[PDB]
Amino acid sequence: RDLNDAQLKFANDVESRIQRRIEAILSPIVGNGNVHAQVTAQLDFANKEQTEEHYSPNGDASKATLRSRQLNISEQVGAGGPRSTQRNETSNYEVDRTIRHTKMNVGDIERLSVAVVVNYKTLADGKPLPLTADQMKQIEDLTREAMGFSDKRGDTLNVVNSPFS
Amino acid sequence: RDLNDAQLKFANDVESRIQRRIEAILSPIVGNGNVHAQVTAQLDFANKEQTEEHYSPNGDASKATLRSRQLNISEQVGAGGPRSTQRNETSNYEVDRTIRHTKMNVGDIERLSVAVVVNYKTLADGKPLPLTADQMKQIEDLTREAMGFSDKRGDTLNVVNSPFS
Amino acid sequence: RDLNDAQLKFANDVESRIQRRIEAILSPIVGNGNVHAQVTAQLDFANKEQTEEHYSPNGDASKATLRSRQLNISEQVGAGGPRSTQRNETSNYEVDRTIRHTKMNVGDIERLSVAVVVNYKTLADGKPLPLTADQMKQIEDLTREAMGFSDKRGDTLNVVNSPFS
Repeated sequence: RDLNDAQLKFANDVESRIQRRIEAILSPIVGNGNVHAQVTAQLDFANKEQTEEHYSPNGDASKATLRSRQLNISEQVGAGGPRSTQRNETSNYEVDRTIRHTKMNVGDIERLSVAVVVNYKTLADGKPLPLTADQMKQIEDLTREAMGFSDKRGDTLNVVNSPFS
Repeated sequence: RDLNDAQLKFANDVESRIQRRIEAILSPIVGNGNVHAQVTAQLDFANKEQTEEHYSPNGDASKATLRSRQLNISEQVGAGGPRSTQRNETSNYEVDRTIRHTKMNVGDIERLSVAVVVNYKTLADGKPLPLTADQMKQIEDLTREAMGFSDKRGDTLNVVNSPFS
Repeated sequence: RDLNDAQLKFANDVESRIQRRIEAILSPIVGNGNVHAQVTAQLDFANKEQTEEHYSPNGDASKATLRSRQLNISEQVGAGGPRSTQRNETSNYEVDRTIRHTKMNVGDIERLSVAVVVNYKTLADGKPLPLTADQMKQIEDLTREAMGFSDKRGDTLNVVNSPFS
């Protein structure tokens, strides 16, 4: 089981780099040792390939390309009446064509979850007090930008403020 | 039975890493030695392959691509009446096509279950008392983010608060 | 897992170069050590190929090229009346054609996120005060130009002003 052992080490490095990035950005604002963050990562390890072929529509006559055409009219009016109208048409077309071949990578990030806790000092000498809502929102925005939120990917973030021991 | 012996070791490492992650995040809030967590993991070890082929629909004329077409009208009005309308049409199309080949990985996580117990101190010198509902909710959210909840996957979490010995 | 280890190092260099560029441009305005910035990057590592083939339309007669043509009129007026008009036409065309083959690069930037924090001095000796809106807008514009905003790509920027410790 050598493959699984190496895979676990790779996932540890991804989380380690993100963890210290959040610590570094928030360290000056709150303090050197008043922030803690833990990051868990889910990685895709499957091998995938994809081939796509697309054709541009040519229903409209203005945007159509023709290689050959045949077109015959027959029309006989009779009096003394009959009207034997007749029409035949054959058309050949040259169409646009696009092909993309994609071989995806192994080790991408599928989803991330980060939890951050901050301390209660709030004062030089008085009793600890909760932080302001605006400051909490600023901290949330900064850690969100640091970690790389993507709503469509499915990221989750949770930050709580509580006293330390 | 060398394969099964190595498989058991791999499952132990996955649970070990998750266990200390929950301990580290919750250690400052409650204390150094006032938290205990145990993690059990179910791993998929089957070999799977999959091939998918998809075609884009072309029922609508506006989004259709044509290589050739034949179309003949015949229409004879007679008087003295008969109306022998006739129509023939033959069409050929060029269709989009996409192929993905996927070879899945061995050793993924199918489901996780974690149980966490926290202590009763609640006071410097008085008798132990239960923790607050808000603090319990914060602890639950933090451990959920640390462990990586996924509702569709089937994860289960249970946290209880009780005295220690 | 040697490929993933090297990939992580490459992403670190991209963020490192951008980080010091923002620091250098904003250093004289605010101060030597009154600015902090952290950059996270998402890189595409997939292998992709694409082939495109396009044909210019030739529906209009003025912009059409002909290699051969056949065209026969028959028209019989009878009196004592019948009018047996008849028309046949066959046309061949020479069409324009363009082919581009593209092999994309590996390691491009898909999206960037930067968070910047600035300090409160605002005075030589008095209490710290918030910076002006115009100065904040100037700082935002300068860091945006330094980092390389692209609206269609999906870039995100967040700058907040708060006291330091």
